Amino acid sequence: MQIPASEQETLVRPKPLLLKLLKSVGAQKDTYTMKEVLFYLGQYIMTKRLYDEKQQHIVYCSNDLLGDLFGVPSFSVKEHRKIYTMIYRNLVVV
Ligand SMILES: CC(C)(C)NC(=O)[C@@H](c1c(C(=O)O)[nH]c2cc(Cl)ccc12)N(C=O)Cc1ccc(OCc2ccc(Cl)cc2)cc1
Repeated sequence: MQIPASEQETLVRPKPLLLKLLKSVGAQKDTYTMKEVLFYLGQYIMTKRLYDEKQQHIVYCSNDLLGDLFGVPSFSVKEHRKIYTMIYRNLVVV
């Protein structure tokens, strides 16, 4: 896998906007493992149908809160380094 699995176990504290986003799809806590944050971001992208229907590795967010948080108009789910950095922009480590 692109990023070692041990990275998903890191305990993190989402900043206010990201925390609001996570809770809007049913997250229940103030702190998460990175694996949990990824899961809930996945539910958000699904629920708002932001992925390209035919090219499902592309997520569009130029006009969505997700784009505000990530700082991009769209991204590929295949490029994990960028996902890591985009998420960490919105976190502090516990
Ligand atoms: C677009 C769709 C169909 C709604 N979901 C997925 O594609 C996807 C997924 C999930 C998921 O929990 O399945 N969560 C995602 C979050 C983002 Cl930001 C983008 C994709 C996912 N699940 C993929 O296999 C895709 C995925 C892609 C990258 C990924 O992790 C990168 C990463 C690894 C480790 C760290 Cl520490 C940080 C980031 C996790 C899941």
